[PDB]
Amino acid sequence: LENPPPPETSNPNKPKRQTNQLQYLLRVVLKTLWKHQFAWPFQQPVDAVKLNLPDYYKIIKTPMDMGTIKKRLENNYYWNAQECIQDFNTMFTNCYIYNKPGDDIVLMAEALEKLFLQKINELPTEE
Ligand SMILES: CCS(=O)(=O)Nc1cc(-c2cn(C)c3c(=O)[nH]ccc23)cc2c1ccn2C(C)(c1ccccn1)c1ccccn1
Repeated sequence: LENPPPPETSNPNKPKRQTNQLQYLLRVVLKTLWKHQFAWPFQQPVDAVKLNLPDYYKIIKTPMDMGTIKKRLENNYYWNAQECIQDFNTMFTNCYIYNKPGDDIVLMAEALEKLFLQKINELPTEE
């Protein structure tokens, strides 16, 4: 099985804006998670071909990863902060669907999710 193409990260047919919360999502939230020890498996799409995971995209139909999220932020793909937060939540939940509770990769995702929720509790004031 091939890998799927990565999620779209630019779309010139969508209106674009910078906002306090989107800037925070890139410069604080994504930045903090990216530098975490456990971030590395989540910095690019799951490369099922490389990892020999023939069953991954058989069940994960909304793949998401922080590299995609970073690119989306950098390309002003998101209008609302919730659209970005939803992508982080999808990334975590994919991990909790494919892998058994308590597995290494799940424990990595849970640590990142705890940190993510902490930083989301500090989102700046909306315009
Ligand atoms: C940067 C993304 S990548 O695809 O190129 N590299 C890796 C990704 C992933 C990966 C990411 N996600 C979200 C999952 C998941 O949900 N289940 C299983 C594997 C993975 C794991 C990668 C690796 C590399 C080694 N590995 C490991 C060593 C791995 C896992 C499975 C098969 C082969 N190698 C790995 C790393 C951490 C914890 C456990 N295993």
